[PDB]
Amino acid sequence: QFTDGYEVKEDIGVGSYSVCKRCIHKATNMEFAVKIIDKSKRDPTEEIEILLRYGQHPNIITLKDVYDDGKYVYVVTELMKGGELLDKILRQKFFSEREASAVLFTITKTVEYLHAQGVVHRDLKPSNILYVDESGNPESIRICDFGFAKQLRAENGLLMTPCYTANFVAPEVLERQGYDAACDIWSLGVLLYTMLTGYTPFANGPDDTPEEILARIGSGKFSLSGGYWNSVSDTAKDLVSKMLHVDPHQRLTAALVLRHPWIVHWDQLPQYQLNRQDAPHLVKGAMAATYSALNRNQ
Ligand code: NA
Repeated sequence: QFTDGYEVKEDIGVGSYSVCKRCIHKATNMEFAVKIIDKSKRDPTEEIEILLRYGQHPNIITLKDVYDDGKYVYVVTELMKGGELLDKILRQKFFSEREASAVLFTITKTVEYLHAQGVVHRDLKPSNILYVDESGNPESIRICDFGFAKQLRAENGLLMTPCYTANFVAPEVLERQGYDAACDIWSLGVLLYTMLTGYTPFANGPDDTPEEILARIGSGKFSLSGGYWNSVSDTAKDLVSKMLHVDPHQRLTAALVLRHPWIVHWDQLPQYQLNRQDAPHLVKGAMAATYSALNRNQ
């Protein structure tokens, strides 16, 4: 009985595992998104649990309804109408470090909360951070698509947070949770770098080979000086270097990013425009190439 309350409209996004469509609440004429998941192909219980427990967060996509007809699950959420966050920011010619810091603060505050509750996102690419409307304010930011996110839990299925470790979680579930959390922050590093300069740290466009992108990621070195960098803060370059650190053990935590002086002293940052490349569509293909390179063993 999804269709008794909602009218289905057009596809927002399709793949081999789930389909996303716009829908209308028949009673109110309010627009929503529905993610329809094939239960035979994939088990959405973890995703739905995560959105129920944590989607009241102001910057996590909010769940509005769930239906299951045995075969499909239908996950109804608020419809993002402001587009992808990085794409809109790359198309604003007068964007400033002060605005970029407010944006990273709002997103990293949300990830700090999720990590502190034992959730890792595991797919935190720019294309999953959207604006819900066009107000342009950090309040309208939403982290989306929790379809690869995992709740930390014990061998006997008990939910755990990383503060209470007095119940047996296997060390290989624990170690992989520390890797997965550090990859959440590395992705916010890839987001910051691109917002500050208008290009991606490890890929120049969609036709970069996966091997040369992974070779750059393994080098643990990237430019933080040059045309688009020369006028940017040292404190911003520091943050970026420490978010993109090649060893996850030395990479910053969300907690440590929020204590960084580039986030803490936002009022000491430039309000004038950054100096950036203007190629948002090329960055979309470079971003897709990068995550394609990393996820090839998925
Ligand atoms: Na929310």
